[PDB]
Amino acid sequence: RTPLTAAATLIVFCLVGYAIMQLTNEVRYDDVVAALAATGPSAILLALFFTALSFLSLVFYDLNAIEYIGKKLPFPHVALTAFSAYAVGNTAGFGALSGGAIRYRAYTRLGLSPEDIGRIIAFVTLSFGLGLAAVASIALIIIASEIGPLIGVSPFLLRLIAGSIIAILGAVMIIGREGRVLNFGAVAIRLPDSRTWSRQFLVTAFDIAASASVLYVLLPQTAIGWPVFLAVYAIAVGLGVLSHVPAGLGVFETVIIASLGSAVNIDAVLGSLVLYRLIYHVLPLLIAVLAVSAAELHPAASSVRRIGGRLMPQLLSTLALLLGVMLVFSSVTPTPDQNLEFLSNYLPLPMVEGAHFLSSLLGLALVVAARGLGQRLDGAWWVAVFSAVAALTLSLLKAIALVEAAFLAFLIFGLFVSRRLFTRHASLLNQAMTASWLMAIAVIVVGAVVILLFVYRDVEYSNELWWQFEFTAEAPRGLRALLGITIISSAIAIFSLLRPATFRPEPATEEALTRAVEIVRKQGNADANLVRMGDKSIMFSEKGDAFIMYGRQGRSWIALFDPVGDHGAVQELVWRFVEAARAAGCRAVFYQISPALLSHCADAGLRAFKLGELAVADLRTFEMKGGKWANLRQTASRAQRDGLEFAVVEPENVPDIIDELAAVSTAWLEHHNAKEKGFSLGSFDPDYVSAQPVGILKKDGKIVAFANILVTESKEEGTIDLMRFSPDAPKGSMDFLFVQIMEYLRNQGFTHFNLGMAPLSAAPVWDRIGSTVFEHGERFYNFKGLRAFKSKFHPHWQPRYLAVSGGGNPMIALMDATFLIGGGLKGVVR
Amino acid sequence: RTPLTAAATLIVFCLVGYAIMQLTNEVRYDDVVAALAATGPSAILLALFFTALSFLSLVFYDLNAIEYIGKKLPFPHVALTAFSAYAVGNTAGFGALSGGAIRYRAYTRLGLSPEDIGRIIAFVTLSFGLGLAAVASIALIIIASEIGPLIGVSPFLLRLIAGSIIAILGAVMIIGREGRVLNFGAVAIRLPDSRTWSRQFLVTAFDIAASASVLYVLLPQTAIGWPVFLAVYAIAVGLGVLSHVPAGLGVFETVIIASLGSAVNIDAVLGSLVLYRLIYHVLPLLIAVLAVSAAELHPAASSVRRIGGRLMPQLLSTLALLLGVMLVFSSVTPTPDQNLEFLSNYLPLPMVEGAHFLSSLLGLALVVAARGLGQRLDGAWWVAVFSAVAALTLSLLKAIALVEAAFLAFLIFGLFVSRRLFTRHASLLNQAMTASWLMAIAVIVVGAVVILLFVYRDVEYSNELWWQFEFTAEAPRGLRALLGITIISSAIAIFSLLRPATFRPEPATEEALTRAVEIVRKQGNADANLVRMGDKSIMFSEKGDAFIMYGRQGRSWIALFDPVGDHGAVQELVWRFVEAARAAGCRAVFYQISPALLSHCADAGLRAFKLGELAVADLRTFEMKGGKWANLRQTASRAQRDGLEFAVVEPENVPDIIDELAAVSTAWLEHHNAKEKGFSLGSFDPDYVSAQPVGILKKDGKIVAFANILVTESKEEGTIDLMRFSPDAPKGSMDFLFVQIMEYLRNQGFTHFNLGMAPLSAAPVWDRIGSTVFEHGERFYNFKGLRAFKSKFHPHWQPRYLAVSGGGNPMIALMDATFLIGGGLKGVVR
Ligand SMILES: CCCCCCCC/C=C/CCCCCCCC(=O)O[C@H](COC(=O)CCCCCCCCCCCCCCC)COP(=O)(O)OC[C@H](O)COC(=O)[C@@H](N)CCCCN
Ligand SMILES: CCCCCCCC/C=C/CCCCCCCC(=O)O[C@H](COC(=O)CCCCCCCCCCCCCCC)COP(=O)(O)OC[C@H](O)COC(=O)[C@@H](N)CCCCN
Ligand SMILES: CCCCCCCC/C=C/CCCCCCCC(=O)O[C@H](COC(=O)CCCCCCCCCCCCCCC)COP(=O)(O)OC[C@@H](O)CO
Ligand SMILES: CCCCCCCC/C=C/CCCCCCCC(=O)O[C@H](COC(=O)CCCCCCCCCCCCCCC)COP(=O)(O)OC[C@@H](O)CO
Repeated sequence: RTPLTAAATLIVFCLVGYAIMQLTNEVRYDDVVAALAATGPSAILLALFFTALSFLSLVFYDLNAIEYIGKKLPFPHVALTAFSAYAVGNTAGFGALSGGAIRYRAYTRLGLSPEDIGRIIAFVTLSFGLGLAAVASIALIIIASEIGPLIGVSPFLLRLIAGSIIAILGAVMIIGREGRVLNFGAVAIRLPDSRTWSRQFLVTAFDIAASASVLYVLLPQTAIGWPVFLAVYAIAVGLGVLSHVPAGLGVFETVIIASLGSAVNIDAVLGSLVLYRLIYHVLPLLIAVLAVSAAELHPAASSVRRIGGRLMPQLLSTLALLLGVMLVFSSVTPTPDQNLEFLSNYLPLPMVEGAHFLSSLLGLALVVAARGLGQRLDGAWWVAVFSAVAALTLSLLKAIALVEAAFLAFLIFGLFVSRRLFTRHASLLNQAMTASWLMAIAVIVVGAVVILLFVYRDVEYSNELWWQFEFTAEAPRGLRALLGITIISSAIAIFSLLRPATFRPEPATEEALTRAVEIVRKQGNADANLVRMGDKSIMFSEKGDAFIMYGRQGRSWIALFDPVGDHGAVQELVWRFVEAARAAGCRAVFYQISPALLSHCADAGLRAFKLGELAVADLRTFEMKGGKWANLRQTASRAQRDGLEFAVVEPENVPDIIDELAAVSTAWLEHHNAKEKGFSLGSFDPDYVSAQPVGILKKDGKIVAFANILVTESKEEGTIDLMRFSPDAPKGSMDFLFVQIMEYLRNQGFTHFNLGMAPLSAAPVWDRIGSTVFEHGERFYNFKGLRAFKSKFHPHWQPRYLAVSGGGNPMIALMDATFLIGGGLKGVVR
Repeated sequence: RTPLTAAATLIVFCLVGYAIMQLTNEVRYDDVVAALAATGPSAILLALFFTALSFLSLVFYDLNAIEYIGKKLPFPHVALTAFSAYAVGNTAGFGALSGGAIRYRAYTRLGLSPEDIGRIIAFVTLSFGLGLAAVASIALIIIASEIGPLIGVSPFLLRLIAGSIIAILGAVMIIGREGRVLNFGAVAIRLPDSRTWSRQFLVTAFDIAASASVLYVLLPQTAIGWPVFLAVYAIAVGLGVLSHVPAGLGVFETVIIASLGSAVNIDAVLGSLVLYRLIYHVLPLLIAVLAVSAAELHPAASSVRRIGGRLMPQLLSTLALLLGVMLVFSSVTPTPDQNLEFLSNYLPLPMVEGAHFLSSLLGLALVVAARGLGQRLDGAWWVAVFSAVAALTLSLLKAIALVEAAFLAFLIFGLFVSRRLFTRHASLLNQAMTASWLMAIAVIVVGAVVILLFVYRDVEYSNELWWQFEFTAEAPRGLRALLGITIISSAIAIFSLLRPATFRPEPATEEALTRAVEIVRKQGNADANLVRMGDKSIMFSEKGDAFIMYGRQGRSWIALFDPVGDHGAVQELVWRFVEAARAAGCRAVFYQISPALLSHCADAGLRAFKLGELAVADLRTFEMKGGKWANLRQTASRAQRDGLEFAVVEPENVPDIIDELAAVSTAWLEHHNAKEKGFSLGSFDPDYVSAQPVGILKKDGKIVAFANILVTESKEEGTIDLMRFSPDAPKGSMDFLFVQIMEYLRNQGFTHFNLGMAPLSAAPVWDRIGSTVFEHGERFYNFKGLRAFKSKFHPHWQPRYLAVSGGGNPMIALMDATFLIGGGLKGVVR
């Protein structure tokens, strides 16, 4: 579960913290600084070059995935999207700052379908996963004789564990030949063709080589050699990824330091590690921001503008989070003694103490503003701008910190250039925090503790340090800043955990229900009539000419069947639902949304998973006397041979047949050995059945079947909700009932008839959802005819999606939806 | 040219001989023997394993090529063919012992078309070529810092030359994207898709790794390391391939010894090199032979049998050539002193001297028998069997050489098991020798000189050595054997160069011409009537009911349009032509053969290149009054509007219109500004025109066009040879002439009409032929209508091929064919 996973990552981070403090026992901060200064222009330029090559390779990851799904897209646009996904992903990788999240947001604007985008994401991660495994294992079998003495392991046992991984990968590839599906439980993996996976391997290998080469050109030494370096680099990168620490922050450095810490000077390895994290992590993100900001300030400009407007908040969230990390770490790190005596000869002592504490606290403020910046909040924007401008001013006062001032100025440039993208008036503090963002805050605080304990390893701790206030008392100043961020972070965690949610949402007021029904009547969507059940909460647009109907179940808010009413109010209502859901500490879920609402949902930060398809029949060319629908015609005659009669009972006369309808309804319930549903399906509640016309089927002067008919005043679409038959209803009864309802609808002048949802009839490279959605579709979408039955009317198949807010697991949202339908709230009952 | 290339390879071999004798200045044969004995079972077993892996990889080369051409073939059969191609190819690679030659012979039986097989061969060689380049260059850029000090070159300049090759390969790949054709003169290269070339790269890389690993596990050392070893191995393998020495015999060992000869003991490197050549070269060939022989002695047995019966002579040619090399080298190598004193205590001195000299000479006899074994000669078989049985007996007498006896026994097993495959009674000595086989003999003799000079480096040369005869005088014995093989080899070269050819072949005797024409009349092929021209030599089958007609031009014998007559005599005649062509010192060429003769031609050792297609019209459903041929019908009416008249003049009345035909013929010649042709095309010779019926076209009571009609008594097919029009012949004249000839043929009861050759309307990965054939087709196949004109009659397009014996260049055969047609012999003229 989400909290258990995060706590495991934190335990791993704290152990690798113990390790790195042990491994760097005889290294001091000044050695590391001297090492950073020793690095030549040549080494830096080569590192920039290899960073560039890595990022070109990664673009090819995404182009390959698009060729595999067979959906050509423009290179400028793919390139920008992939660059943005890997910048953000390599630096962070927790919810909404993942590569997957960047890919879903960018590619929805480029017009890939949610399953397209889901398959792309499965391709790119499995590629990286099996590729990294392969590269590592192959390298380790080749250089076991060289890496063994380095790490103090038998070159025989390495060659065994290396070779064993090679065997298992080989076995997977051979068992998964010709798209055979390998099931590791709920996970179903189908690998691609040998040719696809061969080109991808070469790109994964190029990229891993280029990145390793970045770190290699930065480390001065002649004792390891690129092949051994590549193996250790690959294993470090893989272990970091498995650890689930953001960027593999300690895991990567610990694997590199342990591995190379016999051959190489650990101060030089640490210097190289600092620059590696600057050049490979911090720089491509700065560049992405600068590019998009310059665009918004040429065909190039145009391309960058359209993708960046979409991605700029996630880039700026990641930039804010990095500059927060920077401010916190700089708080626990020593300032040059040159700068302090300059500050000694001008400013007074109390200011340079204040400026320090405050800059530490503004870093934590920037990491909170980062989560907000992701949600495009205006408050988050203001907080972030104030924080950055104050930290710019303050950092020069506390250490003449020109490079920190420069980075903060880049952030203020980007924030001012794209102010328009942050218009959402949801509260930043009220929103709460997720386990992932508490874990990132926790690694930042433990990072700071490790950094202080490394930096001031020599200083002897006294209770006097806490109240020591001198122009050159950096250890005291640092200890105090750390206390600061610790207490404020503990506060944030405590608040997120104890957050109130004002119980559950309110039910459907009598006045409220009427207002929604009137909106339903003068718009096109017939299934919107399900608000009449009164089992769903209603929240209106500000002007009152649109609404969302929704349910409450555990930690999900689940909306039903798109926003309803005036098309102009949809954008606002989608955003308002997701924010209010967030405010109550619940994930937002839209159940069975159309392709028209996918774009608006993607902005709000929701991922859409195809549930099934509606069968919609064009009534304006539904020609029964035509050869195409001859059997539909034939079975009406068969119904006439069985002496079946059809009538539409208008609402005020429904009371006269309620008793007869009630008997048929329960006869059906026990015949199918089933209970009533809710939410997406109506249940036999007299007042609900009484509110709409009923199509009834009669044999020997007795009602044998019925269906409540859902219509609007616009005549754009009709549908049915309940449709039930007595056990004795003759064969063809549905054929007869459906054919007569559609002809009645056809002649009164309705344009379309909705036969309702049918489950799925292309598979991601790796999937955990397919099985889950399939077991749900059959459970709910087969009550009023099978897919084959609906196909006989030659309908348009439009897909419908489950859009879910939290990125944890699509399945958890559908399980809350399953109870809302299966059990759920009782609601209004007569 | 063929001789210049071979002489360049020999100069390279002699220089690398100087080098290897220099590099091994302080190494003695006993050190190398001690090294071979030091090798453990573990190292040998690992080497066998890596040999197995290499050979599995190479099978995937051929499967990949078949997928690229889109022609699925059974894995057992492909696997056996690829194994056989690489065994033979790695060991030899000169004409008929190349991988290409093994592929053309095996895949023709499996039913791939000659262009299929041509594209496969282009795929596999370019794959190996660019792959080896890539592997080498990539390895060299990665380990330049490690290989530099080893070879005494700047790791900077290596990284420059390595990187420059990488750049050029990269540039080729990028310019050749999307099947763009890159022309390096006559050579047109179109690379495959990124995905194909990516999977192939991974196989080439696996194979090169596995082979390198064979040599690596055999060399005892801890000072180089597998990556540096791989780079040096790849460069050695590439240089050997470029040198064109068989197996890269000295080039590979010299590159390996120079490279590793600072770090590794050269005696141990040389021991490792000996075993490498045993395990990677000699063993897979032994195994192939054993497998096929056991097959001919189960579904496995069946598969092996069908492919081996086809390939067994080329395997056994390669085995004989290796055992010849063995006997020669063993002659110049020392025998154990243990064995000689055993021979001292029993046999007398004169026998063990004789046995030595004779075994040397029988090795050279086996290398001559190898060329014969390739041609499936019975004489070659007998010679090879006698040689092997004598050398078995003799080797035990001269050195108790049990392992040599064993290898010779494998050869005698294989020869006896497949005696049936060697039935051709062509003379082995009369056949002569090619430049390639003289070059192989020359490297074998220089190999022997280098080996003797290395083995007896210490011995001080005297004229007394020549006549020293002692049980322990091995250096004398060796010197004498070397003199032996030198004089006998010089004799063979001298004979091959001075070989007589009894001038040129005889022309068509009056009696001979009649006998052929009578054969033509009672068979189906109408174009066989071209023998009547009397410009072509005729050679009959033994029973006299079939014949081949052919021409003589420079160093080619060119047959015309398949063997003619009784189907049963074709196999014998194809073989007889190729042998007699060989006897006269000329390449055999069949010009425009049908698919039915490709199999028989493939056995004889000819490679077929598609020239073009015949347009053959089914006259039994040629319905002019049908809607499908409405315009053909319309233009006959247009001809009637132009007042055109048609008649077939029977042969005895042709003299009455000769003068009128002669005027039309020359009027046509100058109008098209052209001269008469020969060989495949008739020319206006009165006696030739008089021998067959003439279709004539008349306007205003005057002949304006004519065509001689070629028929047989069987009514299976008709065609035309000359078809000529006066400059004033009205538009549609051909349409009219062709339509009337076919209707006349249709009603008299002929089943097919041959419209004649049309040039080509899928490209090898690399080709040198395409341009050449295209310039020839347009030059000769457009005299009696364009391709588009022939398509109007809706014909069957059957391809026709140029099958050429010598593997040097297809183009050289077509140039001799071009003169035979363009100029050629005058022939019989009236
Ligand atoms: C004595 C004992 C000896 C010890 C020695 C043993 C050696 C063992 C060797 C270990 C190698 C392990 C490799 C495992 C790889 C896991 C990766 C994976 O599953 O896919 C990643 C991460 O996926 C996960 O979430 C991990 C799930 C764990 C289950 C799988 C474990 C088995 C190994 C096979 C993997 C199969 C595929 C996984 C299923 C999806 C997803 O990729 P992302 O898009 O997240 O991309 C990653 C980042 O964008 C890049 O990474 C970074 O953070 C960058 N800093 C990297 C820098 C370079 C960028 N060019
Ligand atoms: C100071 C100076 C520093 C010096 C250092 C410089 C380093 C330079 C590096 C050199 C690498 C050169 C690589 C060139 C490769 C040429 C190969 C080629 O063209 O294709 C081979 C041979 O093709 C030829 O006939 C050679 C023609 C030369 C022109 C091309 C030269 C440019 C290089 C690019 C090549 C492009 C492709 C060539 C055009 C067709 C054909 O393959 P085969 O089927 O004959 O297969 C070969 C054998 O079956 C295997 O080889 C053996 O004999 C075995 N013993 C090998 C053992 C392992 C088997 N698994
Ligand atoms: C949850 C998300 C985490 C993602 C993190 C992943 C990536 C890791 C990068 C971190 C922050 C990058 C942004 C910062 C970039 C700016 C870097 C820069 O310019 O250097 C200094 C920044 O302050 C600083 O010393 C800050 C130093 C930042 C670099 C440290 C990288 C750490 C990795 C090394 C291995 C140890 C592992 C740590 C765990 C034990 C300024 O110098 P200046 O002249 O003004 O005066 C000296 C100074 O002491 C004044 O206070
Ligand atoms: C044109 C075509 C050329 C293709 C050639 C490419 C491949 C190269 C293999 C050659 C022949 C392979 C067949 C021979 C396999 C049999 C090998 C074997 O069993 O060993 C001995 C064979 O005799 C021998 O010493 C013969 C030795 C054969 C192995 C030598 C390989 C040479 C390569 C090493 C580097 C130098 C480069 C040479 C150029 C300077 C028998 O021992 P035995 O107990 O009976 O008593 C010792 C003896 O002195 C009795 O006379």
